[PDB]
Amino acid sequence: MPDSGAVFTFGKSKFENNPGKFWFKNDVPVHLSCGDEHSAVVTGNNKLYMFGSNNWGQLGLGSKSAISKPTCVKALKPEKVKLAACGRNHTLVSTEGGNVYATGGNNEGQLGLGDTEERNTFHVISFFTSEHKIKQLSAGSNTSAALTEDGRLFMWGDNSEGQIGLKNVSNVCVPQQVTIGKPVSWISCGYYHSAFVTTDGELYVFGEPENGKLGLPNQLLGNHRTPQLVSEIPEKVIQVACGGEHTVVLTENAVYTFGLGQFGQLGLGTFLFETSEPKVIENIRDQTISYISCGENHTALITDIGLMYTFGDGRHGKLGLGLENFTNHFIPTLCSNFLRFIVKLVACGGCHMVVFAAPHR
Repeated sequence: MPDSGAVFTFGKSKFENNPGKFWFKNDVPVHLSCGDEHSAVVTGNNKLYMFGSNNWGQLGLGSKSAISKPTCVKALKPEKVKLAACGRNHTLVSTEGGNVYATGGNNEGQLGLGDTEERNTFHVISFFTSEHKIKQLSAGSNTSAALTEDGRLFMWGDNSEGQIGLKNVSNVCVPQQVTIGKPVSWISCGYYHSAFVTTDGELYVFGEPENGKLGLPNQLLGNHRTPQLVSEIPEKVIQVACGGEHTVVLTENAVYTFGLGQFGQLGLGTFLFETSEPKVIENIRDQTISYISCGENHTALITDIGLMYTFGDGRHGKLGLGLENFTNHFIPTLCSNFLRFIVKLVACGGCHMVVFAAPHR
């Protein structure tokens, strides 16, 4: 409706799960995050809006089972919210003043609060201060990450499969630095694996050595609890996004995928259902990709000119393609319904996807 655009919801986001649309009065989204069954929107006026499932208190809005409509977390209004990350049952938020907050499930210490007690309102992670300028947050299944502007990566929560790169420790309930001796520029926590990109463009992956999603050859899979270089991508890596059983990697002129693709989430065609080796998506070679996003079982790409391509599991309409079109897509497919829009932001969750797009005029 407004020229600045709208947030579009697809799938089971709880906003009656039909393709939905909302916007804010004199405010605009600047950041989107989707967890397994919930969503977060950070606005330009530095407010946080939460919606979806709240069974574990992941919305930070009290004890209600679910909240259908995007709801302002007014408890954080004294602070300038800049970023948010949604995991399976928890949410992380960072503020301009140097405070990082968490709410939701805490069974593996993913809130980073020093215990394993669940919370249903946002609590300060006292480990983080104004000394830590947060560039990025990420959150997986009972896992958490915060990346600073000067390239320090901190992770906490579950490490039972090595998914926070802390070797033989089972889990941690306090943020701990994860490093291989280089500044980090990008981090993504998938469900049971994670990855980071160094400032020199190297990709490191760690976590569950299953389904080929680490993208490492067999001789390296034993050391999956330590971050290891994906040497089979020779080009400089810019972004990584980790999903349920797949991984998506952005380089300057190519998108790589690896792991499981039984729903089409690898985008490598109708014949390739899994790969342990990183493979380039060939159908979109002609276009430059500016952003990548992973849900549990689907993938979204935004191009430099603001087109969006999706692929993978079509259930609930989460690919954002068509009202009746619920089939799986094995190649990146143009979101033709956004053709007269610039797609600006996208986040993908378990059974839903959230999109920020503004119309061409």
